[PDB]
Amino acid sequence: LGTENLYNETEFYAYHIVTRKKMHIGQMIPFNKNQHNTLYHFFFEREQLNANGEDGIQILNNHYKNDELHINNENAKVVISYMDQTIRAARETIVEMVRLQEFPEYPSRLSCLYAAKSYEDALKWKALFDSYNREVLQIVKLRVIGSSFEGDGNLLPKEDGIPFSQKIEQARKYWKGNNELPELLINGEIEVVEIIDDF
Amino acid sequence: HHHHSSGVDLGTENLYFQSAMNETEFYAYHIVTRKKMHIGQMIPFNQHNTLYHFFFEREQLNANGEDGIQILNNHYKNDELHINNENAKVVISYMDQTIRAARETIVEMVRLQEFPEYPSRLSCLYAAKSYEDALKWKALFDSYNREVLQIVKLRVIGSSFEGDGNLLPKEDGIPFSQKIEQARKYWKGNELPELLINGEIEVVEIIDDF
Repeated sequence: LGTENLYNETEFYAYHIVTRKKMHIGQMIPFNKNQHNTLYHFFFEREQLNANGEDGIQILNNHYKNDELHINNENAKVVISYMDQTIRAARETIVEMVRLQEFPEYPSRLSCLYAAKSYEDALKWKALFDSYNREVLQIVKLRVIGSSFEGDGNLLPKEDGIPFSQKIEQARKYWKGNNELPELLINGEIEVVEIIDDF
Repeated sequence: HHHHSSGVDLGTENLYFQSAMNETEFYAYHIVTRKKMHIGQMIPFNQHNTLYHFFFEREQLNANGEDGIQILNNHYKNDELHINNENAKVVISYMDQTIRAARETIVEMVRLQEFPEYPSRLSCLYAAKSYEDALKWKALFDSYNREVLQIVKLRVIGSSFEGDGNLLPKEDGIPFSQKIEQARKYWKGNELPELLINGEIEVVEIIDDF
């Protein structure tokens, strides 16, 4: 009392497959202050341009003439890559917008670590990475003080050209939840408490 | 989050005690292009607007029922993308609408993040601050071959935001993170203002029938 600053986050374990760089026990991974993740940098920050510094939109409009669109080589490559990146960025933007509207309590897919609910689940995820030839360095146990969301990636909007309003319905179903094999979103303060296996 | 309850409401045992301190009442000016309005007409704003419908709901497919993305992918072969006629028109209109929908989605997301109090561009009505401003918007509409049927005076009970549209993300292919920065500038944004208005809207005067 007579005081000024007088004034949701739980403690739990999760399992994480390391691919990028090896983690050590006691390592902190902060997603408590809206830090951007690798997924954000990849779909929101990077871009591809042709040799003249033009992006997909610029190239498409430069070439649309006589109601015909004839693009080749690097120009076609830049247009397609631009479309693939942007539809994927739109996906994350729509999903994030839906979370802010109706599910503000869950971690953002743009500001979280991706993990599994159990070791068994981590092993199943590992089996999928392997069948895809995705290098796995470790499987690690994390202690979290923050929040999580168990999601079904299958429920996310697709990389198709359907109307945004239909993509919004899909994001809504994603956030409502499934069952299958969950992708856990986690945020807050994350500590590596154990290296289960070091491949 | 927390909100202040009025002393007057304490002790009552009703559930819906919402409402007032945040309402404004003001006049605005509106360019009518869709259908003529009349004196004393009321408009309601949890509702999507025409911009949401045209950018988010509407779509154009080819004769085979394919959207712009499917057409793009199924024509990208051995380093060539050769599209003709209706297929080309569909891809172009798809890209056109989609970069606009993306702009509106990014701007809405940022509004939700930082300015949740302002009206949404996806449900609001658009207005001019003064009759003088409405006239300049009108000349702009005439230049771009979109006929204005009326300039009407509105009385609003609700809220508004005075925005500078030049600050919105553009219809170009820059990275979304840069479009997000632009959306922040927009919502902060100190020209010829475009007012966003929501709440209870009433036509109190038809200044111009054209």
